[PDB]
Amino acid sequence: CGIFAYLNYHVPRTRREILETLIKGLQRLEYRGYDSAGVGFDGGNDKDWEANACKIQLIKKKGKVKALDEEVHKQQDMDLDIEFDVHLGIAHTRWATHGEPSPVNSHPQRSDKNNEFIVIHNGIITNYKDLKKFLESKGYDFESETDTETIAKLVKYMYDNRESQDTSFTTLVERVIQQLEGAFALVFKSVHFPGQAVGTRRGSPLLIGVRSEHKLSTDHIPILYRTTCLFPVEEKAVEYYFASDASAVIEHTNRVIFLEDDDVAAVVDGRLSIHRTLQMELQQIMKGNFSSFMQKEIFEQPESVVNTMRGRVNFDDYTVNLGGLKDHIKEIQRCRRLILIACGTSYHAGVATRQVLEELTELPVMVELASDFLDRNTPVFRDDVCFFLSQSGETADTLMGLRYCKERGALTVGITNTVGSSISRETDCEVHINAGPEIGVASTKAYTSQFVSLVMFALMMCDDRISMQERRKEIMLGLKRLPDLIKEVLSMDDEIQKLATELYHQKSVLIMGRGYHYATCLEGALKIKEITYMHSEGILAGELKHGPLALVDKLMPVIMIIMRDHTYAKCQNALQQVVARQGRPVVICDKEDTETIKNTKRTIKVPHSVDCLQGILSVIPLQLLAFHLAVLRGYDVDFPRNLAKSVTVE
Amino acid sequence: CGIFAYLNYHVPRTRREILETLIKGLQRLEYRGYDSAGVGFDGGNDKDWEANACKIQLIKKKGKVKALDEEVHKQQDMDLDIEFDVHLGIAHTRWATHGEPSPVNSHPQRSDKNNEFIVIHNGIITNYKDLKKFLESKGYDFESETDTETIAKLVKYMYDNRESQDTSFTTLVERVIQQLEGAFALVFKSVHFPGQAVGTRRGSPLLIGVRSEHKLSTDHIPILYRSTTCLFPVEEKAVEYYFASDASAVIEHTNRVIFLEDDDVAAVVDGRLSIHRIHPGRAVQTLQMELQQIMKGNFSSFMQKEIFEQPESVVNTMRGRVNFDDYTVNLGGLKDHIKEIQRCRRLILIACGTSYHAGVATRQVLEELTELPVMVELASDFLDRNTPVFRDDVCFFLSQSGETADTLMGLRYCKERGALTVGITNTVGSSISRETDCEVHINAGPEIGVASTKAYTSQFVSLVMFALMMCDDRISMQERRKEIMLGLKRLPDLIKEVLSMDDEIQKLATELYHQKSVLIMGRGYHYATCLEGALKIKEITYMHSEGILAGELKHGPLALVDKLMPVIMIIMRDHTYAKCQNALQQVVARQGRPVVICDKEDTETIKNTKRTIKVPHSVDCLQGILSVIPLQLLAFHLAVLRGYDVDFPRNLAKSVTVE
Ligand SMILES: O=C[C@H](O)[C@@H](O)[C@H](O)[C@H](O)COP(=O)(O)O
Ligand SMILES: O=C[C@H](O)[C@@H](O)[C@H](O)[C@H](O)COP(=O)(O)O
Ligand SMILES: N[C@@H](CCC(=O)O)C(=O)O
Repeated sequence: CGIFAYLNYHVPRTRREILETLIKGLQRLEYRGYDSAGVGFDGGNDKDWEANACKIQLIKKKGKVKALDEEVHKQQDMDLDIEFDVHLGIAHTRWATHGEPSPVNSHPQRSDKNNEFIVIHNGIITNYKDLKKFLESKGYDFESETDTETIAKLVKYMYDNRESQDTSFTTLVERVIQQLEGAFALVFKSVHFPGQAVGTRRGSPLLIGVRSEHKLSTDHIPILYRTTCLFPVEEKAVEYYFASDASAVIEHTNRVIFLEDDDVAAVVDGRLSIHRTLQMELQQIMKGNFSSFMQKEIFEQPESVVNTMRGRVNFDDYTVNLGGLKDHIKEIQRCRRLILIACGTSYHAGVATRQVLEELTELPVMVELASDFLDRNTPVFRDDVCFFLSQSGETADTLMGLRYCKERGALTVGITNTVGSSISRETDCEVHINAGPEIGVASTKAYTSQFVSLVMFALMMCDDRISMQERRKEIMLGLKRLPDLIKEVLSMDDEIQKLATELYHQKSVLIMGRGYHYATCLEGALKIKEITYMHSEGILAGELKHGPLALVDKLMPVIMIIMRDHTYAKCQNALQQVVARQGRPVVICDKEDTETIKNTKRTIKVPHSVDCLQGILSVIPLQLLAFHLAVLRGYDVDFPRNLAKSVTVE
Repeated sequence: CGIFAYLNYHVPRTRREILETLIKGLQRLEYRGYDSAGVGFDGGNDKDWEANACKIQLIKKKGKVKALDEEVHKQQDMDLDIEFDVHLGIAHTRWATHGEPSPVNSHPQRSDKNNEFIVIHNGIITNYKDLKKFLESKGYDFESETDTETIAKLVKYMYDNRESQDTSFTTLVERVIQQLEGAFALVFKSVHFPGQAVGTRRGSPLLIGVRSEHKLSTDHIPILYRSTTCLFPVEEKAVEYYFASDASAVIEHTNRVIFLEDDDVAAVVDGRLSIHRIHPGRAVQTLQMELQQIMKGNFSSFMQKEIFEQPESVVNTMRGRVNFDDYTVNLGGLKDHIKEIQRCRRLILIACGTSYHAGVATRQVLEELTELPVMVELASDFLDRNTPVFRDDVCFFLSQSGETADTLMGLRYCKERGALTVGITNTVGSSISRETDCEVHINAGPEIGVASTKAYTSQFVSLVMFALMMCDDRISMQERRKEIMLGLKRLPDLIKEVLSMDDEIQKLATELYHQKSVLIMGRGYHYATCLEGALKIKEITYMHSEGILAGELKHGPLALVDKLMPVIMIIMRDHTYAKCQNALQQVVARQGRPVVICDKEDTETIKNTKRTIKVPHSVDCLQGILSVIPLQLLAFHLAVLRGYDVDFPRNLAKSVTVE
């Protein structure tokens, strides 16, 4: 889901400049939800913009944002030339996880057939059914099945029973949130409060951008309780940008005000009051010269790996320092167990580093899927160190596992790629993988950056063990050489594309690996599932003989991973078993693995690295393969079907 | 792959009776798989059996045992009526490793063209290359491409180079095994030791059955190192011995067996059984196994039998352990260790395949009732990572066979680090049941089918019973324990209720008959049900079935759902019900039309879902047993519809080395 609104106060914008700003704001947020979209602006065709704020127009349509961009245009009733000196427009892209992604279920919702109050909502109201029966008995009719409509039909109920003729828009919103349960990030608009916007949040992101050629009256808005507002000093020119993400606002200004839970922001008379510089460059959210975000993010891994280690890894003296842990590493080493909790590819990053964490810490290491971790009420203890891997820092199950472990007194550590996220804030300490914004739905650099981050932690946990000095040096030299080796893998892009032309027509593919490459075959199978829609499955190589090997014949595509580590011989037995079953597999192996290369037709030869880093090099070909397969099948790699990025609700 | 030898000592048997006994023995060993079989016995047609001892006859053939039985009676020079007061016959089914299947590569392997020594072998001699070069340099010509022939040629080399004319058959074999490297189970026969047998093993099962109408000298054979120290009938000579690599070949003649251990050399000399080794001893123990337990009966396949007899195998697993009169649990196998176990700080379950799924299926209740960390590891990955293990860990090893290599090596790994080891096995005398500090035999009866059906559900019940032991002193858990135990009391009848829906499963099998993939989705107690169901359909049906954790759909796998991909969802009445419904709304929202396995009374889902398999409600931590059975049957029926032999093992090892 995504939220974006544009409030231009005494900065004249025509109706086309606003609609093109609402759509352009949703395009920056489309990667969070692309099942439907909508916009809410002022209607009417009066040359005097003042006589139009009493008419709200809603243009909602099913599909991505490009389906709404064309629905907004070529309309016969909306004159796009009216100049508005003061105007508020709200927009929203929706991730329809339930029901149909129809225009009636898309946002902004409405409170009646005349649009007196329209709201855009990100989250879930855990008591909308009770609010739907109370509002229906008073005389309100419902049109949609979404839980957002109960917020629109309720802000009007507080307006129809107010005590004074001029109850501020904040008071109406404050009474609403008091009746809403669960999480929500809202942005209201009403004809009765022209140009006024109200932004409240609870368990969901919501910031407010500001731009103005004049000086701002302060840089610390004081929270109020039922010399106070943020506004231009001498003049009135100001532009606000409500949004649930920082990408929809960086293009216009890098000055935002990250709200907090229960903070009811409100723009009145062009002044921002709360009741109760961004460190990002636009180039980071631009595809550049690549045709897709995913392809850029795969080919930027040489850089993102370097950024993850910047200011943390010194190769002249072989020292590792994660500043985020400087005030806890001592207490972390007196703990007795590591628990890694995450979902999806973040969980695979844990599987990919579990062995080296066990090796260098000598502690038990338990890697848990967040959803199952919660279902079982897993035992947690005060001397447990619990890591929570989340590219977004907002994943529902991972965040709930965090609060679960905090309640039991465990030491909590956040491995995130989003500063200010829930997981990064609520953990005792934090490590920011610093991989840059990830716009593609599939995690590519986030995986390898989480990988490297956990290896760097492992290197801190053994920096006082004489017997492990050489092992640490081996690994750090591998990290020094890792960016260049990633480039070597990317230079085989064309070779991967050719092998993809031999598989795009297949329905299934088994990816097999063990040891350090169990995670590789799991993550590779998830990528091929997510963007290619082929039935790809990861199979632990050691488990073939126990049943799954029966599925292999000359028709079943197979990809195997055979690297030069301590499992090489065992991986050769699995390969011999596959061949005996008439399998003709593609083997990802080391360049110097002459034996494997001679006896196998299709081989992807990757350069050798340290055994505990090879997983980074062996997964990249499967990222590229998934990409090429998706292209061959006519799919879009930046907008896979049936889901979006970051699972923040239930 | 299968060994069987029958030694009748002063128990008269005709040649026909001996050969019928050997053939019958191999028939109990076919269920594993094989490519060739053979027998070795005394030739010659002299009416006096004493003179026929210097003529060993061999009949080996590539094919099934039935073809061998036809070749036995199809011998024009052989008289089947000669009566032998003393005779040793050996038989073998082969699973070719070194050398292609053929008569020459079949066992018994001989030491020369006159059959002075013959040997049947299960396993692989790793150093068969070096040994072959040595014996060839001494003047021994080989005729087969098997590693086994080196054993036959080597024992003759020891005989030819013996120091005294009366060196014992044992001493020769001792010198042979001292040069062998690898795994083996061996039975020797020779004209120079008429009527004598020598059996030895290293890393491969070998047992000895005994029968006599006369009292035996002992039930504990003492080991002899290099009249009161061997096993024999006391007042008379008559006795029968049965060497075998699987008790299934012995149980119809006797239930008194001796399980040999690595490097034991058991010898029968003058009808007396001794056990040599370069007060320790081997016990004569009684097996509770019955011939009926390894027969199909009225069922058309072992897979069908073992699925439909699960009401009975569940009861056997609980027999003598769960008291439904005062609701108590007692696992006698743990009596001398339960106190140390409760002072430990972590449970680790280590297994492969379906045994591993049994750990996943009971992890939550073990966590709930023990309140200890519970870690469930795949044995192969457990070894690759060198997982940290400590002296206060309790490590469980789940293995129907008790011989799985990675699980066994995980056991030895954990023993080296001082952990308390517990075996959950279905095979008396197996490696894991022995080497563990204690065990809990699951008592499900033998599993003859290729896939694990009753073994899974009996392991499931066994770990629940252990969980109930670990909390029998907690006041706050008395209610929960009673609930679980009333569920176990009602479980056999609920399994029958599920088996009565077999017709509903067949209908689903015809709907998936033509399908290439199917996603099986579940969470919580039914995560394991997904993994186990998907493995069964992979193993038995050969279609791409995959178990997906329902909570992980939104993180990528949901992209496979459309109007074409078959989906099976498991939704039960437990604390994860609302979350399972949400996963169902996500699947449907993406044009998915899934089959839902749910509770009988879940009226909401039954109306909103077209096809639903409606299983009866049980305790939440027991539902996995009921909801997996429809998936067992589904795999079975799909296979039948597609013309597959469900009792045929398609999983073959690496190719045969031809050299
Ligand atoms: O390709 C991976 C997907 O993007 C998805 O599997 C993702 O990894 C999880 O949803 C966890 O995301 P977070 O790291 O933000 O928690
Ligand atoms: O369908 C299950 C198969 O029979 C297989 O998965 C089995 O579970 C193990 O591979 C063998 O291990 P154990 O003999 O130790 O159980
Ligand atoms: N390795 C021996 C015996 C194999 C077996 O049957 O266990 C052979 O190939 O003949």
